[PDB]
Amino acid sequence: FSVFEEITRIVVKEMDAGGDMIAVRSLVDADRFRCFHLVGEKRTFFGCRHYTTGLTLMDILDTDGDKWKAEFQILDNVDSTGELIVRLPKEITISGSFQGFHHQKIKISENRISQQYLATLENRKLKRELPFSFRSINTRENLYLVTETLETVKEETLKSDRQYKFWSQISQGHLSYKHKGQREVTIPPNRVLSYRVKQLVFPNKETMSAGLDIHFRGKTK
Amino acid sequence: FSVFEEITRIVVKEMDAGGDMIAVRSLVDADRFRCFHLVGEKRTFFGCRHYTTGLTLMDILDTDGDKWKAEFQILDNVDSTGELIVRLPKEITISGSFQGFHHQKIKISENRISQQYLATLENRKLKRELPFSFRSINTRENLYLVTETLETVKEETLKSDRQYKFWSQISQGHLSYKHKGQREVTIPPNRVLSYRVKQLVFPNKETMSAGLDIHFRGKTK
Amino acid sequence: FSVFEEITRIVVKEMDAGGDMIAVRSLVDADRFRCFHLVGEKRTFFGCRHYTTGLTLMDILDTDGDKWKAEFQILDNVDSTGELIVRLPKEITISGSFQGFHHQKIKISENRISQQYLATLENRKLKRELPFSFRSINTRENLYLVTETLETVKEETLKSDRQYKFWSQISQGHLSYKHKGQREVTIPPNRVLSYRVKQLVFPNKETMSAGLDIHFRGKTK
Amino acid sequence: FSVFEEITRIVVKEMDAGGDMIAVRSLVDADRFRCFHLVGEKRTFFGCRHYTTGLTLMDILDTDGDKWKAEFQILDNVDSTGELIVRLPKEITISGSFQGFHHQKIKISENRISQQYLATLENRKLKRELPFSFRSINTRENLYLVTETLETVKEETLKSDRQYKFWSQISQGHLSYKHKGQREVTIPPNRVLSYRVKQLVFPNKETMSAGLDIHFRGKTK
Repeated sequence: FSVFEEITRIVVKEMDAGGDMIAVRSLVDADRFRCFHLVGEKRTFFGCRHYTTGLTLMDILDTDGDKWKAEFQILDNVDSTGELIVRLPKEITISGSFQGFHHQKIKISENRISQQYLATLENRKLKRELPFSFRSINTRENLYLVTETLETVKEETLKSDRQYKFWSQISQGHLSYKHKGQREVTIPPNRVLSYRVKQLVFPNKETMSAGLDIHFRGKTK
Repeated sequence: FSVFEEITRIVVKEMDAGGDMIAVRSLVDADRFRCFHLVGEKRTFFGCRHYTTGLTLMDILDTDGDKWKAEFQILDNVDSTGELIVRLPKEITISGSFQGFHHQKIKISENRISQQYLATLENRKLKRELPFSFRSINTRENLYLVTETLETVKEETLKSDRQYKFWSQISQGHLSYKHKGQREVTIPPNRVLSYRVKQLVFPNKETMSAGLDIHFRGKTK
Repeated sequence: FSVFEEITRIVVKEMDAGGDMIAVRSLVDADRFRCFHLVGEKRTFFGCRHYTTGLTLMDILDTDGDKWKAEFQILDNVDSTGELIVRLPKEITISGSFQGFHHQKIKISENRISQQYLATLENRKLKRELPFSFRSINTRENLYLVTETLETVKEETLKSDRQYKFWSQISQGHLSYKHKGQREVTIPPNRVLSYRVKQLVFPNKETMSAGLDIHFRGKTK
Repeated sequence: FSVFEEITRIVVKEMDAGGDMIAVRSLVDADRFRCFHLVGEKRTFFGCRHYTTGLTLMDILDTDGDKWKAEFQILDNVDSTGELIVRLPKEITISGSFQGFHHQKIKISENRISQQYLATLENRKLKRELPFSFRSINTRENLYLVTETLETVKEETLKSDRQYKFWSQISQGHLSYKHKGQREVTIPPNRVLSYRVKQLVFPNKETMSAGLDIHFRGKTK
C-alpha cells in the first residue's frame, strides 16, 4: 500500500534485480538525504524495511571541500494484477483480488561528485562537537554514505490502484466484501529517491572506511 | 524481467551464440565502462549473472598514452511467446502464459584503439597509490580489460512486454489469476553496452598479461 | 536462430554444396578478416561451428609487398518451412512448427590479389616480435589464410522468420504453446563474409606452407 | 538442389545425352577456367560429381603463342514434376512431392582457337618453376585441357523451384510436413560453363598427349 518505495524500486530495477541500488521511504528529509547523511538500523519485517535518520556530518571547510549528465526520462507503466481465492472445509469461500496500474513520469538529473573526492573526504580532519556522539554511540548503526548525487527535476505525477474482494460462509451464513481504492500522488521536482552505500568506521578521533555495500551492520565503535 | 541484459545479448548474438562477446547490467557507470575498467566476481545463480565494480586504472601519462567505423544500425523486432500449463492429481490447474515483443532501435559507433597499443600499455610503468590495493587484494577478481571501444549514439527507444495467467483448485476451490505488464525504456545516446575480456595479472610492482577470454578466475595476486 | 552464418552459406552454396568455401560468424572484426588473419579451433557441436580470433600478421615492408571484377548481385528469396508433431503413449501431443522466408539483397565486390603473390609472401622474411608467440604456441591452431579478397558493397537489408507451436497432455491436462518471432538485420556495405583456407606451418624462424584446404588441424609447431 | 550444374547440363544435352561435353560447378574461377587449366579428381557419390582446382599452366612466350561464331541463344523452359508417396505396414504415410520449372535465357559466344594449335602447344618447351610440381605429383590427377573457348555474354536470369510434402503415422500419431522453396539466380555476362577433355602426360622435363576424352584417371607421372 506504500507507493514511495515502489518508484525508488523502479529506479533500483533499472539498476539491477534488487541488487546494488538502495531506496528511501519518504521525501521531507530526502531532499536533505544528499551526501554526508545517515540511515537507520535494518530489520526484516514485511520484507526489506529499515529505519531512517537524516542528520548532517559536515565539520570543517578549511581546504577545498565545497567547490562545484542530461535529463533522464521514464514514461513507464507497470501493471500488477492478482486474485487468490481459496475455499475451506468449513464452506468458507475466502477470497481476495487486487489490481494496480502504476504510471511513472519519473525525471532524473545528475550532479557529478568526484570519486577520488571520497578519498579526499577521508583525508579531511574529522572533528565536530555537534550533539550527535551520544546518540550515535547509543545506536551504533555504522552509518554509510552515498556515492554520487542522483537528483530529480520532476512533475507532480504518479498513480496507483488496488482492489479486494472477500467472501465467507461458516454456518449457512452469507458474507460478501468488496473494496476499490485508487490512489495517486503529486510528485515534486527537486528531490532524492535512490542512494548508495559506503561503510565508514569512526574511531573517536579520526575515521576510516570500508568499501563495498556493507549493509550487514557490525562495528565496535 | 530485466531488459538491459537483453539488448546487450542481441549484440552478443550478432557476435556469436553466447560465445566471445560480453554484456553489462546497467548504464550509470557503463558510460565509464570504457577501457581500463573492472568487473565483479562471477556466480551461476539464475543463469550467467556476475557482479560489477567500475573504478579506474590510469596511473601515468609520461609518454604517448592518450593520443586520439561508420554508424551501425539495428531496427529489429524479437518475439518470445510461451504458455506452460500443467494439471496436478490434486485437481490443481497450474497455469502460466507469457509473451514479449521487443523492438530495438540500436545505434552503434566505433572509436578505434590500436591492438599493439595493448602491448604498449603493458610497456607502461604500473605504479599508483590510489586507494584500491587493499580492496583489490581482498576481492582477487583478477580483473580483465576490454579490447576496442564499442560506443553508441542512440535514440531513447526500447520496448518489452510479458503476461501471466495461473489457475488452481485444491478442494473444489476456484482460483483465477491474470497479469499483463508491458514495459519500455528511454535509451540514451552515448553509452556502452558490450565489452571484451583480456586477463591481467598484478604482481605488486609490475604487471603481466594473459591473452584470451580468461573469465575462469584463478590467480594468487 | 543465427542469421549471419546463413547468408555466408548462400555464398557457400553458390560455390559448392558445403564444400570448399568457408563462412564467418559476425562482422565487427570481419571487415578486418582480410588476408593475413586467423581463425579459431574447430569443434563439432551443433553442426559445423568453430571458434574465431582475428589478429594480424604483417611484419615487414622492405620490398614490394603492399602495391595495389564488377558488382555481383544476389536478389534471392529462400523459404524453409517445417512442422514436426508427435503424440506419445502418455497422451502428450508434442508439437512444433516453424517457417522462415529469407530475403537476401547481397552485393559483392572483388579486389584482385595475385596467386603467385602467395609464393612471394612465403618468400618474405617471417620475423615479428609482436606479442602473439606465447598465445599462438599455447593454442596451436595451425592458422590458415585466405586466397582472394571477397569484398562487399551492400545495402542494409536481410530478413528472417520462425514460428513454433507445442501442445501437451500428461494427466487430462491441457497445454497449448505458441510463438511467432520475425527478425531482420540492417546489413552494412563494406564487409567480408566468406573466405578460403591455405595451411601455414611456423618454425620459430622461418615458415612454410601446405596447400589445399587443410582444416584438419595437426602440427607440432 | 544445385542449379549451376543444371544449366551446364542443358548445354551438355544440346551436345549429347550425357556424352562428350563436360560441366563445371561454379563461376568465380570458371571465368578463369579457360584453356590451360585443371580439374579435380573424380568420385561417383550422388551421381557424377568431381572435384575442381583451377591454377594456370602458361610458362613461355618465346614464339607465336598468344596471337588472336555469332551469338547463340537459348530461351528455353524445362519442367520436372514428381510425386513419390508410399504407405508402410506401420500405417506410416510416407510422402514426397516436388516440382521445378527452370527458365533459361542462356547466351553463348565463341572465341576460335586453332586445333593444330594444340599440336603447336605440345611443340612448346614445357618448363616452369612455379610452385605446382609438389602438389601436382601428390594429387596425380593427370589433368586434361579444353578444346575450344566456349564463352558467354549473358543477362542475369535463371529460375528454379521445388516443393516437398511428407506425412507419417506410427501409433495413431498425426504428422503433416510441407515445404515450398522457389529459387532464382542472377547470371552474369562473360563466364564459362562447359569445357572439353584432352589428356596430357607430364614427364618431369617434357610432356606428351593422349587424345580422346580420357577421364578414366591412370598415369605414373
